[PDB]
Amino acid sequence: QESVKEFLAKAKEEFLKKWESPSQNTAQLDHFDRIKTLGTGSFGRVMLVKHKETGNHYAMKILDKQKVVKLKQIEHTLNEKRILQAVNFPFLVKLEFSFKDNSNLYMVMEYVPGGEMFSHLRRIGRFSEPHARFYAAQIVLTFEYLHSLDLIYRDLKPENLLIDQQGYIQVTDFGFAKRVKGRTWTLCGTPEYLAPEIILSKGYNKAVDWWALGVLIYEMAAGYPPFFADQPIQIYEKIVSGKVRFPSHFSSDLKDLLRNLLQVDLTKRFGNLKNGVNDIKNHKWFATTDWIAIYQRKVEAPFIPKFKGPGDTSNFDDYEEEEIRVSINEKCGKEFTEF
Ligand SMILES: CNC(=O)[C@@H](c1ccc(Cl)cc1)N1CCC[C@H]1C(=O)O
Ligand SMILES: CNC(=O)[C@@H](c1ccc(Cl)cc1)N1CCC[C@H]1C(=O)O
Repeated sequence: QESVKEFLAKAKEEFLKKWESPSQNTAQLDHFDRIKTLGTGSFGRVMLVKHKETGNHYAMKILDKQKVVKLKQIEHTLNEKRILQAVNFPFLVKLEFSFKDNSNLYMVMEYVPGGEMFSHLRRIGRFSEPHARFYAAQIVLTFEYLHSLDLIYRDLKPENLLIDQQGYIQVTDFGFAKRVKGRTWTLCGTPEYLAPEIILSKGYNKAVDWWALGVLIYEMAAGYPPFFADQPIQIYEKIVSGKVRFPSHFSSDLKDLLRNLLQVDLTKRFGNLKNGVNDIKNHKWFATTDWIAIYQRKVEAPFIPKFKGPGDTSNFDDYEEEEIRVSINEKCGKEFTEF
């Protein structure tokens, strides 16, 4: 519909203006109080912080420049920040400030206190199909938006989907997102969610996101991912076979959608055909979905996370609390000039 085409054209105009002229250096570390570590990774951490003047809470991603360099994530970290400062969509966590210092890169994101979908899914076991569908619809729209901007997300998994105060998803972690007009080649993503063409070291495209949506929908509705095995090599063999077994409790419509998203041949995969995202949005499994009402956040969510306020960390887990040290000398200044 022309209304959708015009919405996406405007979205792309607005993205490109920020993409071409990225914001930089919009806060500094001593404007915030450190509260709690919300998560950790190979080269950084996410910390709940409070802005000392406004009292607002944020999730501050802190990346150690020297570890970014050593783990070959320079371009990925520059992609992440340049993309996040340029996008704007209801189901993406917003980047509020970014800056760097002698030791670290900082991305100060809105704080979503409801926690990761991962925790909620593991606690309940599996989501009903309507509940999985409510979240899936948000991802479909988010990927429609991102792909229209030539962006591939490349890290869809339940840990990266935060549940907000209204029960809606906010996607976090753009560490593997990239602007790609054709193909790209980097091996990245978590094993259970990788498309076959990534495992096989091919040049791949936005169809890997639609594969990962199939994995996410399966895992939401089953409670476990479709290619589960004990070690990555075994997961990869299952993925490239694409042999999927569906629980008998799945509806026929869900199984049909998943066979088309978990299509090993990327040239036959839903989301990657002539009709693009509309093969997904028009599939029978989504027949009850009001796409506009989802976008406008007018659908009552399947559940509302329990939390006490914008500073509550009870839905995140506990980590050893380590210093945020800032060296007296600048590290890796050249590599991160554009950040
Ligand atoms: C203001 N909203 C729209 O123009 C779109 C929309 C929203 C987001 C995206 Cl990424 C694409 C399209 N509405 C209108 C009709 C279809 C429906 C939809 O959400 O599919
Ligand atoms: C995006 N938010 C997070 O917290 C991320 C994270 C942590 C550190 C960094 Cl540098 C980047 C990303 N992790 C990784 C998977 C689960 C989660 C955690 O540990 O809770």
